[PDB]
Amino acid sequence: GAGQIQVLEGLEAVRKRPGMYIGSTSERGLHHLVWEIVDNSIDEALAGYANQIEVVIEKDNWIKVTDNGRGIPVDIQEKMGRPAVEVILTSSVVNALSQDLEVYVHRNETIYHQAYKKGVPQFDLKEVGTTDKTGTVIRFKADGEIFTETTVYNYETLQQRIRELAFLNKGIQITLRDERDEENVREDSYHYE
Ligand SMILES: CCCc1c(O)ccc2c(-c3cnc(-c4cnc(C(=O)O)c(O)c4)s3)[nH]nc12
Ligand SMILES: [Cl-]
Ligand SMILES: [Mg+2]
Ligand SMILES: [Mg+2]
Ligand SMILES: [Mg+2]
Ligand SMILES: [Mg+2]
Repeated sequence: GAGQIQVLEGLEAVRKRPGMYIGSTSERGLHHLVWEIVDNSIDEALAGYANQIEVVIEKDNWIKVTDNGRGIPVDIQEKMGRPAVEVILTSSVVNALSQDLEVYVHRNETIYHQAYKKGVPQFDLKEVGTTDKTGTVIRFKADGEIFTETTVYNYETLQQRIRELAFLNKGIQITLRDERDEENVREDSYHYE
């Protein structure tokens, strides 16, 4: 009960003063969404559990982030009575500030899925398939109501920072791919020693 009320209030808080959370609602804050997700994958590699991160700019400026870590856990929490992944994603700034967000978890030889709008789950987490891999996929579309200047990402901005992050975090393979124009797909992949 109380825990879920505090999630809703957290969502209202983020969406009311987004600049207080991501710095700005300009092009800078739009790209900050990517960094918030990529940092969580980087943590999972530094913990010893992932070594590959993929960032795709999809049609209509969805972003897809994929890592080969353990998979965000799906076990039910004592505190929230909800799957752990739902708790982690409902308190995410990126989810609060996205019109839509999807997660796919590969864990327990199972694929789990949940979708959200403005941070609100659209349906309970569900098993959708099977897998012999572990990791996590997050796809989101920035909310144009928040990001009033632009919701268009800059490949070069993303490329520069991805290359910095792979240089800093040696051993992680970080790939950027732009699929916005299906006729000309660009990829850069970074992997330092
Ligand atoms: C593309 C997604 C980016 C991305 C996020 O935004 C957010 C969380 C993410 C994580 C994980 C978080 N917690 C994890 C874990 C897994 N297993 C155990 C265990 O004990 O087995 C455990 O304690 C913890 S994985 N990975 N990636 C994430
Ligand atoms: Cl689990
Ligand atoms: Mg963070
Ligand atoms: Mg962390
Ligand atoms: Mg983080
Ligand atoms: Mg490596």
